[PDB]
Amino acid sequence: YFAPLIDRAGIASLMKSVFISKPYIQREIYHELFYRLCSSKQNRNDLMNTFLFILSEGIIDQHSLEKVYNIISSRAMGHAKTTTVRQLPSDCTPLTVANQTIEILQSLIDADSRLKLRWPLWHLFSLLDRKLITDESVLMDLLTRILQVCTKTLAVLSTSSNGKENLSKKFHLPSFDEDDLMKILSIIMLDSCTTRVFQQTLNIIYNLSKLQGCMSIFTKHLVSLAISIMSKLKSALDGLSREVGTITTGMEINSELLQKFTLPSSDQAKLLKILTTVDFLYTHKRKEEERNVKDLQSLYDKMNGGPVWSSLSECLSQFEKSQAINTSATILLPLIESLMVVCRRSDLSQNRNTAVKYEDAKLLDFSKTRVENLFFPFTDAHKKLLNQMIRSNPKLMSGPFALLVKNPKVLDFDNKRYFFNAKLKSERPKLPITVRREQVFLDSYRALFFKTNDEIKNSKLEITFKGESGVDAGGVTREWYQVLSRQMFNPDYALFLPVPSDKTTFHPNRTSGINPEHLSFFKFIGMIIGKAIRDQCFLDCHFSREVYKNILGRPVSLKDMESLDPDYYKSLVWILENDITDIIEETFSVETDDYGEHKVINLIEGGKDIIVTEANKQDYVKKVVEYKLQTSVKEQMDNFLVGFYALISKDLITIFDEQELELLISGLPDIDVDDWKNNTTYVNYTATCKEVSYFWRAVRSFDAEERAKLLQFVTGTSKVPLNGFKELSGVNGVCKFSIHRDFGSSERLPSSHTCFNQLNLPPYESYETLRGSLLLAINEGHEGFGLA
Repeated sequence: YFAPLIDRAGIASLMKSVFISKPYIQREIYHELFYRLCSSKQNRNDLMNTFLFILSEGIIDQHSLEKVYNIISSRAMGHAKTTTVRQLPSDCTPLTVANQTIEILQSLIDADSRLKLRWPLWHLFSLLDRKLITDESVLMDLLTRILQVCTKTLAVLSTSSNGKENLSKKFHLPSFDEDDLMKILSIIMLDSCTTRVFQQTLNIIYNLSKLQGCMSIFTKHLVSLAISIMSKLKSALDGLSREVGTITTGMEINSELLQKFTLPSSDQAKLLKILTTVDFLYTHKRKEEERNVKDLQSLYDKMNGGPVWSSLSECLSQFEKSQAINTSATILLPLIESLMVVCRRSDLSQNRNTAVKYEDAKLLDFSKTRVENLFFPFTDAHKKLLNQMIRSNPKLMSGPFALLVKNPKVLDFDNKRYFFNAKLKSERPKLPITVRREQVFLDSYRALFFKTNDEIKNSKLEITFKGESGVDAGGVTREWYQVLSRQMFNPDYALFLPVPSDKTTFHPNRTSGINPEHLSFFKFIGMIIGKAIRDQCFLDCHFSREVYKNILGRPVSLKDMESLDPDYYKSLVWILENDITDIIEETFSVETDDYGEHKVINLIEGGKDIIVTEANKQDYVKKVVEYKLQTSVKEQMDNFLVGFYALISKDLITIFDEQELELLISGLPDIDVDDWKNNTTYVNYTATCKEVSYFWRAVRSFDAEERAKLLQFVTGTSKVPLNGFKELSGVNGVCKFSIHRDFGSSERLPSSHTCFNQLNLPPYESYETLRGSLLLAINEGHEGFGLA
């Protein structure tokens, strides 16, 4: 029966029923029946309204709870006021009773609407004060969910009721107030707000700002409170401002200050909430197509909090040298979290280079570092273990690491390739292909040819050795990629072959287009390279140190031709480097081995028409390589880019350079170190001139990759021949990457010439200068000798 129902004798009986305690499940019955209590409005109310009056006069303590026991656990016995002198037998506990009524209220009044004398609100506002109410964490999840509901229950009715007293003011809803809003900052800052309670507390305050109409009151009051937060930023951080800055060596300070930032809901998380505030205000409430972003960062930049950063940045990295107990990620990560997540304050986006690195320097710790202005360098100063931890932790990538440009220094590729150990992985119906297993590329046009691009990775690679679609499973690569050293090498077709730029290696070889199926052929290297990546194994055979960048939308390498092909950069020393006065045209059109797009392609804007000048000195030589792999075979690179873009998906993008890819797709090139030591033209630099033989005597010192990535940084065509490298690959493939001293400025770059390798080694000093500069430029890939 709908409509109003019994008034009392179910309520008047409840007087004793409101002093109860029992295991749950018995209480669900209460949920359902009290839900059936709807449509009454008398059983729903009257007792309920005073029940908060009771709780403020009750649960506030067992005594006042016993007071309401006498008042009510009694009135049912005689008349509706007190009597019975009844004494509490512990039949109820404030916590259990409160939480049970709370869950029931959420279950039921959620449906209730159109009615939600501040006394109840005073209980929502004044009683809210109580440590009774400020001494709870276990329920605090449910309390937070409440507070959203209260916001939303109000928000739905906040449309006008909060100001329209027809329904909200049944218990006199004040038209918005701040005292409790101030109470938020004054209390929720406590450890009270669990990490989980912390997040949904952010959500609470988000609603607060929102509800309806509270966007003109709650949001601005919370903004003022946030301003207040800067004041309390150093509530205990100031004492912490040097607690971790003292440690050092075998110094122990213990966990007295650990539980400020290591204790979110005490600090650290405080800064996190500060972030989230304007973030949701901007990232969530606003949207990037609407979000000023800079204003979001302006806050935390114009409202940055500089004071703490320079003061504390100095006090952090002392752990890097110390052997303390409570100055680790426990507390440091809170800072890293903040200091990273923030992406705020002063300059952080200041990615740094390698250069000669002078000769060397001992960066002990993050030395007296300033505010975030000098932070990512702060990271690279704690690099000692920070870089390895990043090599063992991408959780920072998701957390602390919120907005990054410079990080790559400490966030070296070695960290991001570790990410690509899990991000390694980052529907294959059928690809009924044969692929000769020596022809492979040569028959891929008619056999595989990417099976029309990424379909190959979206279809089982039934490619067979000759007819064995299995053997190494679908997509055989054990020798199918090792045989590409013939198919890719492609002695048959012009698609790939010993090139004038690289006789030793096998890159598009210019001609390519002359082959009738070049377009379909390059669809196979559009995939096989992006498929070897998006598939098992890699073909060891090397292409060139300019092919790898051409896989994706990246330019060609001009400084490579210094090594890659001196006939195009060093013999062309009349332009770009060595000698040029913006007049030397130097036949601005390179040899057209292509013969497909043969229009004596201009090496600069106009080539034979326009003079090679400051703008086009690089272009003249660069356009050579552009007319080697990106204009000679550009239409051929069309498929190269199609599959390369198609085959692959967010695969270690921009972490592995061409050398690293050369160390990966072709594998880390091997070396005959014994030869290298007694090779390299070791005396060509004036062995023992305070340097030279120092690296040809202490030879294994640098690194294995520094002896392999160097071989790429000196040739431009990899193809390591070992044997002392006197046949070091190149246009002709000779010279042990000769180490001619050149008696330069002691720091001039090694302008090697793979045809006649030079590897300038000017008058360095006893290691020091010899170390560093070359030890890192070699590990660059397409950044030391390639694109840069």
